Amino acid sequence: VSPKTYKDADFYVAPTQQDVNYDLVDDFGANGNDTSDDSNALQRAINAISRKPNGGTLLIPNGTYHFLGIQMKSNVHIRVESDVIIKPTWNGDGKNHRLFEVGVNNIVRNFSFQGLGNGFLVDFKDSRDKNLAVFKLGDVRNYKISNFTIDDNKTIFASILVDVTERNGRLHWSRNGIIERIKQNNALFGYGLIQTYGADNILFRNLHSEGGIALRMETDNLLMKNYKQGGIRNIFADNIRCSKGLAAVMFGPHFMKNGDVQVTNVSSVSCGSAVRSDSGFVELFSGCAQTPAARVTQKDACLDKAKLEYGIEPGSFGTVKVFDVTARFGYNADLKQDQLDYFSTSNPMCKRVCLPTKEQWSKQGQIYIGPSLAAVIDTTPETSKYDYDVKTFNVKRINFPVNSHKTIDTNTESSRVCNYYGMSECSSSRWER
Ligand SMILES: [Ca+2]
Ligand SMILES: [Ca+2]
Ligand SMILES: [Ca+2]
Ligand SMILES: [Cl-]
Ligand code: NA
Ligand code: NA
Ligand code: NA
Repeated sequence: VSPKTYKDADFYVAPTQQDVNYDLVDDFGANGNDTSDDSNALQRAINAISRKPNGGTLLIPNGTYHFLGIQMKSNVHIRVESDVIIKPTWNGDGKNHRLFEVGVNNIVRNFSFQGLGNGFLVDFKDSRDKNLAVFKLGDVRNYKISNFTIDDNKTIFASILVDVTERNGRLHWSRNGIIERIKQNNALFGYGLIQTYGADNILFRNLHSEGGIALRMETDNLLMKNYKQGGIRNIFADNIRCSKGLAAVMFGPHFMKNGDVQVTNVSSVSCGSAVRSDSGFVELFSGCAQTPAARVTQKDACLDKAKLEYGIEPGSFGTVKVFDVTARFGYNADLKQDQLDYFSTSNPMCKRVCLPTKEQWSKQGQIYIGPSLAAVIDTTPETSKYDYDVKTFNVKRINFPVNSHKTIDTNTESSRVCNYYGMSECSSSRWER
């Protein structure tokens, strides 16, 4: 097969006329030379621009700014100078925080946030806040988020949450947008750059995450389960990359029935795999039940009962095709404990696999650092009425050791060769990167 084509205008349409062009510092008094909060200045700028019928552009000039909980609005187009550094303003309330919210508490249409030149920096390195996301998207359409680097510090939450929001008794989420040219450094394994919950017609392009997963299409927001609304459809991705992480692209529908997704040009360097697909599954709340929340065993006799009794069923994806996948072998990939047994073929002595210390990660066993395992991991139940397929084309591996796996699936044999809790401890340098 040949990938479907598209043009940027199929996702985002830029304004052709605007009413104003403001500067955050000169027009709204923000200060990029101190360490004080600039949120109000930015919010006033956004509000002022959105009040104009044809909106306008806001320039965030070179300097260091502190923002938190900014509410984006319609017809606001933010451009950021190339030497800008954006840091999260300290908030000790202990709640989940985001630098920018788009359509979470309102309706946003025609919005863009783009770095000029080679992009700017969002820096979390000096933040005492571990619950940080850069963008949380909700009811927003016709948008573009582009060009910046995120210096993470293994914070909780993916940097860009393509989420759902509740309003008037139902869920709302984004449609028609482009999220591109973003690099994330030092992400926590359980997160990464993008996590998608609800989305329609979004283009993800030139995204790279060091650690975790770059494009995590793991649709598991509880709200979507309760409302039976959400999921992603007609998603396009191009040039998605992973380094020292789990995977560049991952599919994990959980309980949600998602639509079509096309991905082209996926590359990984020292990641668990380049592409990873997890089986959809069902969970019951208080050989059909797993060790408990209680996940339902992957058996069509038990699942047929699940759909009958609870009406729920394992999530899935529609037509999914991933073209041009390249996985380059490395020794610093993020690995899950249930993947370690796959070293039985190429690494029987489990060499180069480290277990992070309690200081590095309290829940020992949730993450390991070691050699890449494959180009593609697909744990979807091939022999099941409840299954979806992620078709891969032109998959290639580089520098993998002899007898390593290319594609790990449900038929792949494995055996325990690693000492789960007694293996070598990860050095600080290796964990901290
Ligand atoms: Ca300031
Ligand atoms: Ca720059
Ligand atoms: Ca399958
Ligand atoms: Cl997340
Ligand atoms: Na001005
Ligand atoms: Na300037
Ligand atoms: Na985060």
